[PDB]
This record gives sequence, C-alpha cells and structure tokens, in this order.
Amino acid sequence: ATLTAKNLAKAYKGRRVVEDVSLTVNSGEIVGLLGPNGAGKTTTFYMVVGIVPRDAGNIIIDDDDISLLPLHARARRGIGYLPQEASIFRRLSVYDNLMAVLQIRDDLSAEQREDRANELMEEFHIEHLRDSMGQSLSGGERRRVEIARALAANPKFILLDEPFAGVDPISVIDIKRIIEHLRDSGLGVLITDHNVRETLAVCERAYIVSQGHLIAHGTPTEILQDEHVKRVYLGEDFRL
Ligand SMILES: CO[C@@H]1[C@@H](OC(N)=O)[C@@H](O)[C@H](Oc2ccc3c(O)c(NC(=O)[C@]45C[C@H]6C[C@H](C[C@H](C6)C4)C5)c(=O)oc3c2C)OC1(C)C
Ligand SMILES: Nc1ncnc2c1ncn2[C@@H]1O[C@H](COP(=O)(O)OP(=O)(O)O)[C@@H](O)[C@H]1O
Ligand SMILES: [Mg+2]
Repeated sequence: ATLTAKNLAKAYKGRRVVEDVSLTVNSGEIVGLLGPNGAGKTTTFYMVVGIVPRDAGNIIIDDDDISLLPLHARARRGIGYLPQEASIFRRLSVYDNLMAVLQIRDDLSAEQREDRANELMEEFHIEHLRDSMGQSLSGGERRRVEIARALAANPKFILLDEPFAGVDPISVIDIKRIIEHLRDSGLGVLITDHNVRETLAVCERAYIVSQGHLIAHGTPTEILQDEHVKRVYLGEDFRL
C-alpha cells in the first residue's frame, strides 16, 4: 500500500504552525519525518492519523482520499499510531493491554484473539510480563508493549512519534530491530525524531521539516547533498 500526505497545513489561533509538509511511506519502507522541536512533526502526525482536522492539504492512502474521515475510520483503513509520550494503560496488565485493542478485531473470534495475544508477546519479548501492571514496566518494556498493542489492530502503516524517547540505550537498538522487523513483514513504518544523524541511517527516505516547512526530502544520500543539512550533520552549523 501507500500512505501520502500532500501539502498539509495547520494553524492554531492565527499562527500557522505547519505551512507545507508532505511525505510518503510505502509498504516495506522506513520513512522518517525529522526536524527540530516545534517544527511541526507531531502536528503533521495528528493530521495524518486524524486527531486534529486539516486546514489545507490531503491525506491519501492508495486511491482513497481520507482527508475528511475521523480517527476511527482511518484506523480501520490501515493507519496505526503511537504517541511520543506514555500511551500505555498503567493500571492494566500487558495481557489486558493487548486484549484491549484485540476486542475491535471482528475478523477474529474469542479464541484467535488470545492466540494472537500470545503471538505478540513472544515476538516482542514480553512473555515474562504477562501479568505485570503497565505502571511497573520500564521505559523500554513499556514501548514494546505499546508497539505490540498497535500491531494487534493489524494495521497497514504504523506511525511512531519519536519512539526512541525516554528509553535506555539498550532499548533503542531493541526498538530499531523491531522496526526493521515490521518493515520486512510488509508494514510501512513512519518515525519522527529531532536527532537527524542517528535516525537518518535507518530511513530509506526522509522528510526534513523546519518551522512547518519542508526543507529537504529524498533518500539520505540525496538529503545530505543539501549543504544546509550537511552542516548540521557534520557539525559545522548549529540550527537546522
Ligand atoms: C473498551 O474499554 C477499554 C477497556 O476494556 C477492554 N479490555 O476492552 C480497556 O481496553 C481499557 O480500559 C482502561 C483504560 C485506561 C484505564 C486507566 O487509564 C486507568 N488508570 C489511569 O487512568 C491513571 C492511573 C494513575 C496513573 C496515570 C495517571 C492517573 C492516575 C490516571 C494513569 C485505570 O485504572 O483503568 C483503565 C481502564 C480499565 O481501555 C478502554 C476503556 C478503551
Ligand atoms: N494545540 C496547540 N495549540 C497551540 N499551539 C500548538 C498546539 N500544538 C502545537 N502547537 C505549536 O506548534 C508547534 C509544535 O508543533 P509540534 O509539531 O507539536 O512540535 P514537534 O515538531 O517537536 O512535535 C509549537 O510552536 C507549538 O507551540
Ligand atoms: Mg513532538
């Protein structure tokens, strides 16, 4: 499949926080939306996922324009989303968190739902936390349950808003291998980050945003031909 956002634009109280941001993620790809803080990354995600409405632009998946469809409708069309902050249910166990979203899987019965729940706990290495409350999980364990909870909805595209935020240096390399696994499974992965040097390497293509505008895009090799981006990458310039 193909998820495409074309020239999105969003404004809050007269201030246009996102002028013109465009991106495209295909199945079997890891596309990045990189840029400094306050550039418009999260606002772009809310427009693609459908949390906040769009002022201008289009959100298209394959031959369907889903720009005026609410969140739940785009969720049933293949879009999965994970926030930057903690989105786990802290008062429920890991098993109860996965069975939560599996309750919307009408394509499965009560037996297959609990089957996939065990399949998702072995895949993300959280079998030893089946009955553990979400509050007792560390930063890295919380994310892997949060990601597996999104995968339980069986999406076509998974959108991670800075997934490496608030996790130990051993969990980032753990989530990075989880991302490369989802890509090989046919999903389209879309991640955001402010660290451009560390995240650009795993991106087949990336879209560099700055103050609501798109300053560069393409594969990392094509992006790192923009002199302004090379300076921030090599360390010659401070602000991107
Ligand atoms: C169909 O409904 C499903 C449920 O049913 C199933 N399986 O389908 C299930 O999926 C799940 O239900 C929930 C979801 C969330 C909570 C939850 O946030 C609680 N705790 C906190 O909010 C706090 C506790 C502390 C720590 C922080 C800040 C502050 C103080 C408040 C979190 C809570 O105690 O209970 C929840 C339950 C039962 O989500 C639903 C409602 C969509
Ligand atoms: N709900 C909101 N109301 C007002 N201003 C907002 C709102 N959400 C984001 N902004 C502003 O837009 C920019 C944030 O874009 P965000 O994409 O949320 O930053 P990042 O790109 O780090 O996610 C900042 O200027 C922030 O103050
Ligand atoms: Mg953000």
